[PDB]
Amino acid sequence: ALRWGIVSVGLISSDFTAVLQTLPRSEHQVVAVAARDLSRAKEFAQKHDIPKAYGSYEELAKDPNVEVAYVGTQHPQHKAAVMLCLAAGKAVLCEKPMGVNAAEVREMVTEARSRGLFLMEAIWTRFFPASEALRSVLAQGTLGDLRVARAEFGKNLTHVPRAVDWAQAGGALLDLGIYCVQFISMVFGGQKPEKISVMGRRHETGVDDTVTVLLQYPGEVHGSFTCSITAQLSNTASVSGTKGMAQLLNPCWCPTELVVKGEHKEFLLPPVPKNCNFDNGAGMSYEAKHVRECLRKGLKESPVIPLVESELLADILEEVRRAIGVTFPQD
Amino acid sequence: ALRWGIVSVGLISSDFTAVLQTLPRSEHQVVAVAARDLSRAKEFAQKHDIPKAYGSYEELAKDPNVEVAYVGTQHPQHKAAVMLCLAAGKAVLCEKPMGVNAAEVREMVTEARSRGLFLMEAIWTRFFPASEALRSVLAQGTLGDLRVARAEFGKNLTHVPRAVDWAQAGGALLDLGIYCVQFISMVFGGQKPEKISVMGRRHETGVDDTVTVLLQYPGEVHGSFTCSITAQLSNTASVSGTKGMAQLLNPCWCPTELVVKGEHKEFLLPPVPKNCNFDNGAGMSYEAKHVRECLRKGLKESPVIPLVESELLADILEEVRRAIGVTFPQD
Repeated sequence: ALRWGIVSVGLISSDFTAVLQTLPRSEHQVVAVAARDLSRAKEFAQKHDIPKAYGSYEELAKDPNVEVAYVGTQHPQHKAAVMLCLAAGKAVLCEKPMGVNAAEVREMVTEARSRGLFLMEAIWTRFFPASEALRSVLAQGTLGDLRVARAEFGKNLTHVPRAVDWAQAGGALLDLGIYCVQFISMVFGGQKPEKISVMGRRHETGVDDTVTVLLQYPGEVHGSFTCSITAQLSNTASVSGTKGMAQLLNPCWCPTELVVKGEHKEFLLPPVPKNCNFDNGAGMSYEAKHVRECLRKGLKESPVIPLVESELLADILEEVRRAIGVTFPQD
Repeated sequence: ALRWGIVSVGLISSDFTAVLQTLPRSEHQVVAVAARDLSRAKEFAQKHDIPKAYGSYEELAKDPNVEVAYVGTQHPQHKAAVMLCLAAGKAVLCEKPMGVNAAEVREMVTEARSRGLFLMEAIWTRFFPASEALRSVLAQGTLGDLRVARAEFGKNLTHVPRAVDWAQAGGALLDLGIYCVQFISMVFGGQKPEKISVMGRRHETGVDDTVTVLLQYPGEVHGSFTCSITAQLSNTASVSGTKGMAQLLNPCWCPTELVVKGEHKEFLLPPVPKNCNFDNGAGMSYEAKHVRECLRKGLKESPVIPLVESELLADILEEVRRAIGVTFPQD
């Protein structure tokens, strides 16, 4: 079985652990958990039935029984935890955005490559059957010659402290725009944009509030997205060509409905777990199964979210964020 | 009754005439029609039951029985027909876009103002009960402090010769983007944008094919739109603020459904006429009734689409069109 170590005991780690514990026991095992103190770790390990608990991340990195570490820390804490795990010889699945700026992502990627270890950014959206079906639609040329892509993800998150916290690298772009950027990149084959134009405004807590981006892609096609931590948006994503449009319906970031040229297709989520911290949290199963498949095949990265693309997505996000003057100490 | 003269006998004039002839007979009368030849005019006048037909527009302009002229010619032919009618002392309702560039619109507006005559651009969308309801939502502050607006209008129109004809000033922006620009302008109070960013590509017939625009508006809000004459889009329009979103559903350019913070409201079209040349053509009744009301009140323009706004919308469209290098002889 693939032996998982869980880094941090917050909401996303709870969901991911719950998901892993629904999977075939011959395929996945959760063998260890770490928190920044023993008490928090022991409690999580008891609730989620994990045989080993640690009071530091370094201890989990050094556990010989752990094959892959899931890094579920807050945004600014990803890099050091990933670097620890890789230095200790673990494969790593790191929560999104992998780092808070392009330099952090380059550092993690360089480390994984130099050590010959698997690293993947947990962009779970890409593994949903609805997103895979969209990629097939594109490969088959069903929409004709492409023209434009569009994505939006906006919700009022002002009462989610983490989401609007400058110190935790929150804001529209790093919480929500990451899903828009990955979608547009996916539809246009992970290609580097030729030009980016940005408009947006800041929030009173120091983060970005609402941001729209226009991206020129090669071959005379372009994409745009809007993200917001104050304003509710349609939360759909679409791509259109000379023969028609395909859309991923709300919630686009964990989609179960694809519409192609007016035809609706539904892709049910796994039945468990129910009541996750996050919308459609059961859908994390898809990326967990993908990580196992990659490692079984001896891969050091995913062909679905390659490390060069994670670097490009971070380049884009940073460029956007700087275009409207939002800086982090890490920059 | 308000006495209408119809200029040109094409598809849009057919729809508008059909609509006028459903209205109270004490309120509207269609008294004359002109075409570029007598034969075409007589046939239209017979089909639509109009007592007088003319073989030139100048003849209709000079008809003392006509109070208001409807100018339904192709795009490049609007200006000369409007100028004729105004010179002869007629109020004018001119089809959209009023002119093919900002200079044409300025010329028509200056002429109407100097002669003290009513002129309005027939942006029929603005008079739909769904659009008026949206304006009320905005006036009441229901969406909170605004953040962003979005509109799209894309359909494959490559088999509608007029739509893609360079000589007739067709293309995505002048056929479809005009509806997106007017929507964004409406939601942001007809204010002049502070900055415009454009990406797009040309079509093989010499017109623009697909264009996306980002518009910075005053007070840290912005809008974007995408239009296309090849690619089908969602064809919805929305505005979002800190308390929620309002959307006009497809077809956004002649809308009958408004969704506000998840609550759906339907606004039925008038029952006749049926089978118009254009989608929801019965909805032209709203602008016809508005023109009568303005003239009864002695207005020389509409407060809903003032001439300064028609000039601004033309400024924007032209700027966009030039940003991607699409020029007309008239420029």
